[PDB]
Amino acid sequence: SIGTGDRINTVRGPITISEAGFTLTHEHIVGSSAGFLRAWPEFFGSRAALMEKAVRGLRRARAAGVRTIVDVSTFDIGRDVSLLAEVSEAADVHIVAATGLWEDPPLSMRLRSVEELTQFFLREIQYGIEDTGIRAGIIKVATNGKATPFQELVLRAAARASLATGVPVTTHTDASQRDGEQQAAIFESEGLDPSRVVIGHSDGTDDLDYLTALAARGYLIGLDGIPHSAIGLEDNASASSWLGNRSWQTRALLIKALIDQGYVKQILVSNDWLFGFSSWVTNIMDVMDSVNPDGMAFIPLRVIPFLREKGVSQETLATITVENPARFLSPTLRA
Amino acid sequence: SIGTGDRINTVRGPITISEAGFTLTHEHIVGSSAGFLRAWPEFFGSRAALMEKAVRGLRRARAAGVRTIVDVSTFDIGRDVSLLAEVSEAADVHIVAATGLWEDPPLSMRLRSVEELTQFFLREIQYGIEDTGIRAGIIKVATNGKATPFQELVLRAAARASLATGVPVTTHTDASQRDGEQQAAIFESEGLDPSRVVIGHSDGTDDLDYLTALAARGYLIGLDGIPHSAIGLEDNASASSWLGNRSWQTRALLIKALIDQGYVKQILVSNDWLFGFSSWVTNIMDVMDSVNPDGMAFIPLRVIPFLREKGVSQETLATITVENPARFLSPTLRA
Ligand SMILES: CCOP(=O)(O)Cc1ccc(C)cc1
Ligand SMILES: CCOP(=O)(O)Cc1ccc(C)cc1
Ligand SMILES: [Zn+2]
Ligand SMILES: [Zn+2]
Ligand SMILES: [Zn+2]
Ligand SMILES: [Zn+2]
Repeated sequence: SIGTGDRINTVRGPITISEAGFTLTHEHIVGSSAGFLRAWPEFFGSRAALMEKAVRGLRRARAAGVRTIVDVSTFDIGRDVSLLAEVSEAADVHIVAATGLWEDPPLSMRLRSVEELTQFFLREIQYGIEDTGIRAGIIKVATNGKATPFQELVLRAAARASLATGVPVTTHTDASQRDGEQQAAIFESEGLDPSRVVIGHSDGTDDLDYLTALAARGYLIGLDGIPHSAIGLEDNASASSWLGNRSWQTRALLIKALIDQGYVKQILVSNDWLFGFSSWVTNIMDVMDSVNPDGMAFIPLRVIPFLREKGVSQETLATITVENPARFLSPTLRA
Repeated sequence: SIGTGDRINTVRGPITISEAGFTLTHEHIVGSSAGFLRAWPEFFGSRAALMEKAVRGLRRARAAGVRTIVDVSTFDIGRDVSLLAEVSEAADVHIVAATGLWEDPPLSMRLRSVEELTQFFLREIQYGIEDTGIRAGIIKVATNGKATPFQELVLRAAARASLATGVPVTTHTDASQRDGEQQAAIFESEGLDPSRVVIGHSDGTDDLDYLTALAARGYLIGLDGIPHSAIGLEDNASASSWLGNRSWQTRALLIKALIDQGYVKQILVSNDWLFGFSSWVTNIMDVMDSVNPDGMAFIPLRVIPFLREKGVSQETLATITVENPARFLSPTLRA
C-alpha cells in the first residue's frame, strides 16, 4: 500500500495488467473546473443526475466490451475522484484517475516552480488525491500551440513525476499546430522515454509527417476524439462546432494509416466523451448526446466494425484496444 | 431559516446588528484558488498549521477590539467555509463569508450568462455554500482596469443578487485606473443603489476627484489595504512589491481626507490581511508577517491611534469601525 510498484492504480485500488481488458485511454466522467461540482451541482441538474447518467453510459460501454476507462480529468478539469469511485463501482468498469494540469490552471498553480509542481503530481500518484487515498495512474498535461512558460514547467514536472514512479504521461495538443514536437523536446530534455508518453488529440490533424515524426521516436499516438471535433476556445461563433470539419470516418482512417506504417503497438484510441460538461457553452450535452447517442460505446460499436470492413484484423484491433493500454499503463521507465 | 430577512449571515449562523461590533470589512483567512487547500494542504505546511495560525491571528485581533471580520474570499479565491466556521468558533470572532467572483474564475464560470451567474450567487446567499448550509453575507466582484466582457456580467449578476436579497456588494479595483467609475455605471444600469456597494482597494490611489466622485453618488469607499500595497500580477520583478511605493500613513490619511469632506458614514477600513497565500509567490507570508507582525490587529493597534493623533475623535472612529459596517451589512435595498 506504499509504493507504485507494477500494478495499475484505479479509483477502487490496484489492478493487474490482465484485469484492465479493453481500455479507453482518453475519457471523462465530467469536464468541469476545480470545486465547481461541489459549489454548483444544480448546473448538472444535480450530482445524483450526473452520477446516474455516467453509470448508464458506462454500463452501455461495458455491454459493448469496455472494461476500463482512463479519466484524464486533472485538478483543473474538476476531477472528483469520489464521484469516479462511486460510478466505477456502480457500473463495474475500472476507472484510472489522472494527476497533472490541463489548460485552465488557477493562479495558485500557475505561480508554482517545476519542483513544487513535481511535488504536487507525486502527491497525487504516490500518496493520494485530496484526503481520499485514491492514487492517480496517469499524468495529464496540455498545450494549445506554443507552450506558455508555465506549461513548459508542467511538462517538465510531469516528466520528473514519471521518471520517479513509472506512471505515464498523456497530452492535450492543438494537433494542427504540431504541438507534440515541442512537447517531445521538453520531455526528452528531462530524460523521459517516449514509450511513457501518448501525444493526444492527434486525430485532430491529417499531417502524417507530424504523426510519423512522433511515432518514429517512440511516442504513442492518441487518436482519442474519433466521434467529435478537436474542440477549443474558438470564441466568436463556437458553440456547436462539435462534429467538426472532418468526419469520424476520416479520423478513424488515421488508425489504419498508422497500422499500415508499422505503428500498431503505438496507437491508442478513444472517444474523449463526457457525461457532464460545464467548461463549454450551456446545453452542449444535448448536442453531444443527439449526435453520438452511443457515447463511450462509439469506439467498440462503430469504429471497430468500420476498421474490420477496411481489412483490419481482430488480432490487430485487440493489440490496439487491450495490449497497448496494458503495456502503456503498467508502471515502468521503458515500455 | 429560509429567507435573508434583516440579521447578518455569518459562517456560524445569523447575528444581530448589535452583535457585529468592531468589524474589519475586507479580510481573508486564506488567499488561494478553488479546490487548492483540499488538493495540496502541504503547500501551507498542513491544513492544521494554517487553521492554528488563523486562530492565533484572529485571537490577537480580538484582543485589540475586533469582533467581526468579513472574509471577502470568493469561490475562485478558494474560500473554504468549513475552515472559516472552525476558525470563527475557535477564535470567538464572527466571520461573514462572501459569494461572487474575483479575478481568477475558471472556464466553468467564465462561460456562464448573467442569469446563470445570478442563480449561482443567489444559491450561496439564500440556500448555502456547497453542502454546508452556510450562507454568504456579501457579494465580491473584481476588475483590474476596463472590465472584461465576463466581468461586466459578474457586476450585473452581483447587482441582481443584491436587489433580490439586500446583501451588499464589495469590489476589487485597480484604483489607479479609476475602475470604480465603470463599476458604478454597470451597477446603476441594473438599478442597484450605491449605498449597497463598497468600492474596494480605494486606498490604492491619492486621486480625491475619483474618490469624491464615487462618494458623492452614495458609494462606500473601501480603504482596505492600509498596511500593504494594492498588489497585482506585475509579472517581471513583482515578488516583494508588498510594502508599496506609498507608506501606510499616506493610505491612512485618506481616511481623514474623506472625514474632512463629510463622508464619515461612507468610509470602511481594513487590512486586507491573510494567514495563507498561495495565489502569489512562494514564501510571501514570511515577508508579510515580518513587515506587519500585527496582522489584522494593524487597524486597531496602529491606524486608530495614528488618526487620534491627527485629531480624529473616538466618536468618529466608532462610526467608521462599528456603525458603518453594521449599516452596510444589514440586508436592505437602501442603507
Ligand atoms: C474536459 C477537457 O476536455 P478536452 O478533451 O481537452 C476537450 C476540451 C474541452 C473544453 C475546452 C475549453 C477545450 C477542449
Ligand atoms: C486573495 C485576494 O486578495 P486581494 O485582496 O485582491 C490581493 C491580491 C492577491 C493576489 C493577486 C494576484 C492580486 C491581488
Ligand atoms: Zn484535451
Ligand atoms: Zn479530454
Ligand atoms: Zn482584491
Ligand atoms: Zn482581498
